[PDB]
Formats: sequence, C-alpha cells, structure tokens
Amino acid sequence: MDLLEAKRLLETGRTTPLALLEEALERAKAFQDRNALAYLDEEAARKEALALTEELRRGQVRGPLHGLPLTVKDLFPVKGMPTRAGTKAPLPPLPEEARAVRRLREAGALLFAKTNMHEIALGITGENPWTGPVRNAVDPSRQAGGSSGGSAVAVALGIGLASLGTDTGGSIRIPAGFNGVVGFKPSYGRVSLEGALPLSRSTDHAGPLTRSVRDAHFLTEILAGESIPLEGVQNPVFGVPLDFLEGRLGVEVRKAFTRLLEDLPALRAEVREVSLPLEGVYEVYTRLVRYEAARIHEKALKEHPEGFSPQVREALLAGLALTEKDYRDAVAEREALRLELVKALRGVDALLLPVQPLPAPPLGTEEVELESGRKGHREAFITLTLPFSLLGVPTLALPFAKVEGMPVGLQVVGAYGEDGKVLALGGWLEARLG
Amino acid sequence: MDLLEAKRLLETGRTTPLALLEEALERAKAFQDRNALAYLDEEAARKEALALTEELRRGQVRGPLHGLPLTVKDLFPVKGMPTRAGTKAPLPPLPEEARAVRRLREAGALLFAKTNMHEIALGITGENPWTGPVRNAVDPSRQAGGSSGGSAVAVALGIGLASLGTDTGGSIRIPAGFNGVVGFKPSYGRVSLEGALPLSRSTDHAGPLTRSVRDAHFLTEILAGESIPLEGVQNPVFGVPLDFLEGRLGVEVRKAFTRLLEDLPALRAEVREVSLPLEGVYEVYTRLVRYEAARIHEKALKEHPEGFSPQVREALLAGLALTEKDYRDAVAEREALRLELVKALRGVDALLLPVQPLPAPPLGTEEVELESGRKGHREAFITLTLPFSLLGVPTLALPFAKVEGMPVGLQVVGAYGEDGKVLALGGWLEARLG
Repeated sequence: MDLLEAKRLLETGRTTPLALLEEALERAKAFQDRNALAYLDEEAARKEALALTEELRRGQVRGPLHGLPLTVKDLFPVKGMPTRAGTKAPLPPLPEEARAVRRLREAGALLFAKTNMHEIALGITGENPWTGPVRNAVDPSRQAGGSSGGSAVAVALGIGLASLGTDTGGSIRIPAGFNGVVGFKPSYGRVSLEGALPLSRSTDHAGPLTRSVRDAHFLTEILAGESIPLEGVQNPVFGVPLDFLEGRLGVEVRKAFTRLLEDLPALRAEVREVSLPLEGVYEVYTRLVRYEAARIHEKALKEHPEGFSPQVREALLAGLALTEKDYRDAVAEREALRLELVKALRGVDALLLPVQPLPAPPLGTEEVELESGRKGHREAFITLTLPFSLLGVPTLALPFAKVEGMPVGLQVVGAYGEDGKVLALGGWLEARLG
Repeated sequence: MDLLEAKRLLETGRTTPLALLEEALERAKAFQDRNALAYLDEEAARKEALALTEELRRGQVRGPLHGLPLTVKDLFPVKGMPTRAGTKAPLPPLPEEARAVRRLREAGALLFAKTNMHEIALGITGENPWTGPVRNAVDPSRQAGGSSGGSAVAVALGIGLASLGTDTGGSIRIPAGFNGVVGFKPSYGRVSLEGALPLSRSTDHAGPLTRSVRDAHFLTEILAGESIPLEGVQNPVFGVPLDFLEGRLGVEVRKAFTRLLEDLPALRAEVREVSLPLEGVYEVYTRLVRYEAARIHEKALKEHPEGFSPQVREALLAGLALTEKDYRDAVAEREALRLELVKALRGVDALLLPVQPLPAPPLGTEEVELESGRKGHREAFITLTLPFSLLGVPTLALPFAKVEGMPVGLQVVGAYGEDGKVLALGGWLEARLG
C-alpha cells in the first residue's frame, strides 16, 4: 500500500500508527540483506508510534501525515538520530534537525530510521566500503544505485511508506529507476535543504521517493509547505530529445523506449522530436559540483582524509585541483545552457527520456555496454539525469518497463516551476504503464 | 526618424547612406557638449558612406542594415576604432571586432562611432573623470545615466539611428529610461558577447538602444542572427510586484505608475498584483558581479590601479575582498531566487514596473528621496532593474511618463526565452502610452 492508502485506513480505523510501524519493522528485518538502513531504533520508534496511536483515539491529529512511518536519507539531521552521511570522515557543523525533516515531523509523520547512502552523496553506485553496499530491491546481487539508494530500496520493499532523499546529478531519479519506485526532483529551491549536509549547494535538490505519483505530489506539498495544484491532462504532447539520447542508451532500454513512443499515439498522446544538444554539459556539471563539494569537505579532507573511501577521496582532491577560474567558467557555461532547454520545452507539455541506459548492473560493475560501445559506469548512468538537476527543472522518475525482470525508469521533464504539471503528466502516464 | 523609416526612405530613393551620415554628424557636432561619443572618425565614416551609397545605387544591398548609421558602446571592438572602455587602465586582450559588431557590419550597417560609457561598465551614473561626464539628452545638468550612457544619449539626439550597448544590472534599461529612448535586454546569451570586454560573464547581456519598439525587435533579430516571431496581442494580463516595489519608488513616479495601472483596464488589459519578495537580491547581485568583475581586471588593478577612477577602484577592490566562498554563496543565492521569479510570471503575460524610481537626477547626486526616505543613489537606481538581468529574463524599457519634464521609463518583464512576447507587448503599450 502507499501513503494516501494507509492514510485512509487510519481515518477509517482499519489500521493504526503502531500497526503500520510493525509492518515496516517486519519488512526491515526480513530484508536486512539489502542493507538499506543506516540507523534504526525500534524502541524509540515504538514509543513514538504509541503516542501517535493514542492521540488518534483522543481525536488529536498533528497533521496530514499523522502516524505514517517514513525514513530519511542519512544526510538530513533527524532528532534523536545520528547523522553519518555514509562516511567515516568528520562532517561540518549541522543543526539537530533539517528544515525539511521538521516539515514532516510537524505534519505528524513517524520518522523511524535513517537510510544508507553513497558516501557524502558523491556517487551513484550505492556501493560503500564503510557501511557496506545497498543492494537492489529486486535482485540482491545488483546495485541499488545512488546516492539515495537506501531510501529507494526501503520504499520498494515496504520499509516505511515513503522516504526523503536528495538529487544533485540524479541521486533520487537513478535509484528510483533502479529499484522500480517513484522519485520526484522538484524545481530547485522548492523544498528547503536548510540544515542538511550540502554537496553542491547551487545544484542540490531535496525530494521524495514513493510508490506512486500521487504520494510524490502529496509529500512534495508538505515538504515545500505550499499547495501545488494539479491540472487536468488530455492529449498531452511529449517532446523527445533524440539527438541528446543518440548512443547514450543500452540496446534493451532503447527498444523499450522506442516501443513506448510507438504506443503513445494509441494512448491519445502526441510524440514530437525536439533538439537538446547540451554540448559539454557533462564536464560543466562535473566541474561545478566537484568544485563545490571539495570546498564543503575541505577541512575534513585535510585533517582526516582517511575517513573517505578511495573513490570519494580522489573525487574531492580532483575538485580541490579545480581553480576558482574553472568554477567561474562552469557558472557562466551553465547560464549559457538555459536557453537551449527553454526552446526544447517550448511547444510541448514535457520532455520524455529514460532515467537510465540499462537496468541496475551487477554489484561491482565498472563498465557497461551502451548501444554505441562500452562506457564508464558514472558517465553512462549520470549523463541522462544531470542536465535537469543542473538547470533546476522539475523532473519525475517513474517505472515504465522491465529488462530481464529488472525495473527501468522514465523521466518526465517540465519547465522551471511546472512541478504540478509534471506530476499531473506523471500520473496520467503511470496509470497507463505497467 | 527611426531605423525602419530610414530604411524605407532608402528603398524609395528619398535619401542615401551619405545623407543619413551627414545628418548624424550634424547632430553630433550640434550636441557635442553632451559628450556622448568616445571616438569619431568622420573621414573614415564618410569614405564608407560613399561606398554604401554607390552600392545601393547599383542594386548591391549588403543586408537589412545597409547604409544605416549606428554607434557602438566602447567595450565592443570595432574595426578601425580603438577600444578604451571609458578607462585609463590597461584592458585584457580583445579581438579586432566583437561578434555582435560583426553581425551589424555584415548586415550592412554603417558603424561610425564608439559611444562613451561608465568606466569599464562598472557603474550606472554615467559620470566619468577620465572622459568627462556623459550628459543627459534632455537636460545637460542631469545624469545621462549608465553604463551605456553615451549610446542612449546618441540615440535620443539622433546621433546615429540606434546603438549597441550592454546590460548587467540595468546598464541598457537605466540610460534608456533616463534619456527617453527604448532599450531592450534580451534573454541571457541570445546576443553573443564574444570578443567584447566582459564585466560579469554570467550576468552580462548585449542589447540595442533604439527610438522605437519595432526597431528594438528588428535589430535584436539581426544581433541574435535569428527571427523572433511577433504574436498578436489581445487582452494582455500584466503582473505588478507591489511588495517588491513597496517603498522603492519616488512619490511622483509612484503616481505616474499608478495612473498607468488605472488606465490599463479601459485599454482592454488586465492588471494583477503578484508577489516578488527577492529579499537580499541587491547584495547577492553586488557580490556576484563585483567578484567576477574584479577577476577580469585583477592584473590591471595590481599593476596600474591608478588607471581606474576612485569609485570603480573601490568596487573592484570590494570584488577582490570577496573570496571564492562568497562567490559560491552568491551563486547559490541566485539559484534560490529563480523559482520566485518563475512563480511571479505564472499566469500573466509579463510583469510591469518602473525602470527608475525618479527622473534622472543632477550630476553629483549621491543620495535621493524615495517614498520611504533617503537612500543611496546606487541602491535606489539599480534595485529595480538588477533582478531581471541577474536571472537572465528578457526585459524591455520604454518611455511611459515625465517627471520634472524628465523622461521616466517602464519595464516589461517576460519569461526566459520569451523575447518575442515581450517585444509584442512593448509595441502594444507603446501605441497606447506617451
């Protein structure tokens, strides 16, 4: 079941906050081999669940999420819970509770655990030598992906009804696709990242991982502290950046995506090719993010570099090697790319493209096979998502197909501020997809 | 007369390039004391004028601007002319001709002079101790304003039919307002700034100064190298950011603006209040721009600081005092404001607000009187324009009122990439204003 479904059961008295927690805890124990949780205090959780249950009986409701069990990516401070960000290195000062978390707590949600994540959110594999890897919800021998891997798996397996994560280069969308769940990255700044561990301040996005589009819409309003109206959808027009996708997809995802485009007309939708070159976007993003990330962890990298894994340590050092000039160039280059996206979105309701070039790869996979040849993991899996987080436009990731039994996600991209439209379009597609 | 009317006279054989030039040169001589020109070579100009005249007589049209006299702000390199940028300090290496200038030249335009500008474009007063102040076209005792001051005054006085300038925080719109001409700042990057002296690469904009909105559109298409469709206007809906304007207008401009709002309904238009807080936007803009500007002139500031005026030197030094950390924060703060502007524009065709809080003030005026009390000149006159250049959205400035017998301009703000819509709405308003 999902959030709104469980909410209705609570309102009709068919279930209780305590019961919902027990089911979540039961799933957490049965799927420990997935290693999705970074921190879990069953005792404190049960105590809180008891209070929420008794409150529901006395007629006291904290908010719209009252009694609903949720998890939080371990980069958001949560009261009574430690924050480790998947690393052994010290972290910069952070408050007791992130603003976004406060929104959930004040709404009555029951935050019962922190989810694992790729070390300091700098990576998308989900493999972590410090905490152990997070394993794919569908196949325990494949990657859960990242860096909100634990959150995605938790939601997929029923460990909590939803989860809160972050997306800088696709860290919400990628794991959502890998594990067959919904991941929404709102327009930049929509949801507050105050109090949370930063990676790339001008590119980080806070967002939900859910089992349905309606839950993503519902949760985003609470997280943003504002209503996001949903409009009706009829004869939607979808733009497809074929030039951008050329040679960036795997053979199987290519077939599934092509099939989707072929079936849309029958579903009464329209498919139009659009142009989205975005030349150099990969390195623009990489330099901008690594430069900022390295500065965030500069002190720890100097005093306690051994606290970082080899991959992260190398990435941070590479960021430190980038000069302020390199940063200024990247900043200017990002601004230059905006018009290109505006034009591509002009005339269509949203852009559609896979969120991944292949299904979740086996654990340890460093190179993958694309339709245009072998490519490095990072470049193959981050290129499809980074442009939209870099430019800050609302982007939803939802399941649209399967490859050899593994989930493959689809991206729905809208213009800046069109969060409601993207979610509306997402629900329309979700209903007509598998 | 304007560009398109002169172009009509040329096609009908009622005038020649040589005659159009002589007219421009007579005006330059007559109003020479306004000090609008930084460089003028009459002989070289006349020589080119002769060539264009003969070519036209034998049906050899170079382009849409063939034989039309135009001026260029002195930060854009022009063949056969020196580039001084209103300063005595050494400048970074620049090519012989700026890309935007090449667009004009290849169109057949007769570029006969460089216009003066606030030193290195870092300022909006138009006062320059090196070249002497550029004086307002209407009243030489008042500021021409800046930093495309000479360009606006030249256009206002008929010294050339149009001009090319830049706008980073309002450098095109402010002088246009002050002198009663049209100034258009297209979406960021639409007009190439390649080969031109930069101030803030991620915030600079190239744009035209004209006598009419139709000229602004005409020239922008040529400068951008692409056609910009002009859709009809019917029942336009204008958004007014009252909260943003609260206390930032002078009593008289407030009255003129209110009058316009009162008349729009009778003109078959709608006026809706919108919210645009943009708290701290002034500081964000200032730090971001000064940081980038200081790095451009870093070498000269160290080697020949005396080449910069005190005012400019102080701003540049403030830019060097800001660290890369301050820049990263400024970069993040800018992105945080983007959603606010997007939301204010949703549901309306454009935003309307004065381009200035008061008519051009006397030279040397450091403090002014706003409806909320005294305020420093810079903050009073840059705060109204900087948000739109900071965020890169198309913004038009056109005359709409008179105060103290001085011109007062109006800003028409559109969504990113909607230059055509802005220009169309500008034409609609122009035909219904004064």
